[PDB]
Amino acid sequence: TNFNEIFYVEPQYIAQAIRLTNTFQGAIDPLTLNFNFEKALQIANGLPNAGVTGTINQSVIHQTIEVSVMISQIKEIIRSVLGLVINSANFWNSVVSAITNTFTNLEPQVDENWIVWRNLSATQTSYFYKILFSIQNEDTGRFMAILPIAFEITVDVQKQQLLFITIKDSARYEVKMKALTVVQALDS
Repeated sequence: TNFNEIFYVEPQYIAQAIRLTNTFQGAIDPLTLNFNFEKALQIANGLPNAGVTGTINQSVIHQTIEVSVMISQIKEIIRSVLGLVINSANFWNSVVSAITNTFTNLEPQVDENWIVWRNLSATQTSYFYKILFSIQNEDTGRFMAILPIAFEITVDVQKQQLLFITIKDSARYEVKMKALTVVQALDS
């Protein structure tokens, strides 16, 4: 499992979520453990009864920014990439918690499979961070939505300090985002 998996589905649909999450493991490079956008799109293309409702594959932050402001920006990007309107405050809570844990609370996550440390110099830290949402509720109707998200994050903070960075801190971030939303007809 190379993704931080976040299931927001009814229990009766957990099977489908597991299947689709398993399927997207195939987009992980075996060596770098980066997320491969092209491969994720190939995988999406092969799925039955499915369509892609949004994608992104580009840099989304490249500046000095407060971590909270960055998180808010990425929430709005996720809103766009979803290509579905989910009204649930709790769903959006799940999303924002996951985005927050991409940049903060890194100390407890240091050895988790979903984070990949790369450059760890005196002047810079870079890492990959991967999240996978499965989503099914009233606003997905007859469908489940699957949203794999990978970030490539470079920040001008040395690792030891980054492990304790908070939403109120600022630093110079370079963040590349690769994501797609695929919807598949529910599971009978």
